[PDB]
Amino acid sequence: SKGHSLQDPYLNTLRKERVPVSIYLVNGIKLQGQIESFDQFVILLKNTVSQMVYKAAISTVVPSRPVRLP
Amino acid sequence: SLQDPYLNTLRKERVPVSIYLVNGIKLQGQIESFDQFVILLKNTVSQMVYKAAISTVVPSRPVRLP
Amino acid sequence: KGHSLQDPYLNTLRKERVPVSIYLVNGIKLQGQIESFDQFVILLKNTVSQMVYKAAISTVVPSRPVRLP
Amino acid sequence: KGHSLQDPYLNTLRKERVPVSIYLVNGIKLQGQIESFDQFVILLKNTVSQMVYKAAISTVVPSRPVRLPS
Amino acid sequence: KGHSLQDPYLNTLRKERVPVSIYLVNGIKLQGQIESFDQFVILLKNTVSQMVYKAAISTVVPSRPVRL
Amino acid sequence: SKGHSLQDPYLNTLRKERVPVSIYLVNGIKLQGQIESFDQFVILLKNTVSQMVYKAAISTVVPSRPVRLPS
Ligand SMILES: [Zn+2]
Ligand SMILES: [Zn+2]
Ligand SMILES: [Zn+2]
Ligand SMILES: [Zn+2]
Ligand SMILES: [Zn+2]
Ligand SMILES: [Zn+2]
Ligand SMILES: [Zn+2]
Ligand SMILES: [Zn+2]
Repeated sequence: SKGHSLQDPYLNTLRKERVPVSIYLVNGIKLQGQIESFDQFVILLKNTVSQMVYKAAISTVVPSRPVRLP
Repeated sequence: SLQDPYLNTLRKERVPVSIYLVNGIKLQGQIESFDQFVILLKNTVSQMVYKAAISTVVPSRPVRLP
Repeated sequence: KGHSLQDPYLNTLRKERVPVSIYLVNGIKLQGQIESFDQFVILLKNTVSQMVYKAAISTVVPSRPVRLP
Repeated sequence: KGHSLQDPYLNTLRKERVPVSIYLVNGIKLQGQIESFDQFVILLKNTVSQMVYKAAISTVVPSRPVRLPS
Repeated sequence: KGHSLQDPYLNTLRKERVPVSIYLVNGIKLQGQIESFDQFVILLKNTVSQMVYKAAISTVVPSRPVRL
Repeated sequence: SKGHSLQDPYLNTLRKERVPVSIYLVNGIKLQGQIESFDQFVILLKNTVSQMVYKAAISTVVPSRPVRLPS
């Protein structure tokens, strides 16, 4: 296992399938919404209010319903 | 990147944003300028922010990238 | 030299479905099984599955002895 | 855009011996003048001089406005 | 080089099987013996082996003095 | 402006002249001792006794007395 071989498809699936996710920050704050876009550094989280999240600040990404990866 | 168009949009359009630090602290103002590692946030006081200490950037209003 | 320990270790936990505790850098403790992982993240399965960034992990503690191949 | 903003800013602050406050990621506030810097550290001069790792800095806040050109 | 200090330091602790304290950036204190290590993690053996990410480590403190 | 052009001379100086220093960690903690050595990633802090410190965990290094740098 190497590179983003898991992260990319995982996030890309949450995105393509517009899955409601909770994103827990290292500082203990919880964000919620849908992944609109992402790259090596950040994730765009769309909600009542959209926002750009730095991945280096993310602890865990918890999908609201189970997700199967290709 | 997603980061560059995003921030440059906020800059160009002078969008009021809230930057939450990696320690919970919130900063408010406008993205005056930025490079790969820092952002200049202009308010009644202008200040340089290290991206590495940012958790999330939240625009006051919705924005769209071309 | 960076992978020679980490990957065999994570893979072994994965292959043998060993229950692990994953302590986060903010002091929170997660539990489950290592379903998959790459260079940057780990997929942890419990009743509720979740993706964990390695950069937020301090330590990984298996529920029982794990021998490296 | 690389250091295009960071170098000029820091170099300007150093050149003009501008008083600054440096807030660390842990909320701690340092104060004094930027005497020098490299890719990783800043030398902050005051009654006590000290070497600050950039990785530990949240924000750098000048005591007065600065003109952008290095 | 890249590791001219870190490697010999950790290797010596691994060889002499010296009991060490590993303080994490978040305060917590781990204890045991360095069983093995690579560039990014340390395997710390106590009641059972735990893998410690180097990025989360503040300081490594041996129970007794060590010569490089 | 590039590399450890400042970090190395400074750290090398503290080591050469065996200056007592305080090293404040990102978590607030404060370590004291003398810089015995360092490389790209860590600093060896000689006290009673020697402690390896990750640079990634350090916020600031404060010498006990003023320190001049070469040229
Ligand atoms: Zn890998
Ligand atoms: Zn990716
Ligand atoms: Zn860019
Ligand atoms: Zn627009
Ligand atoms: Zn086994
Ligand atoms: Zn090495
Ligand atoms: Zn530069
Ligand atoms: Zn160096």
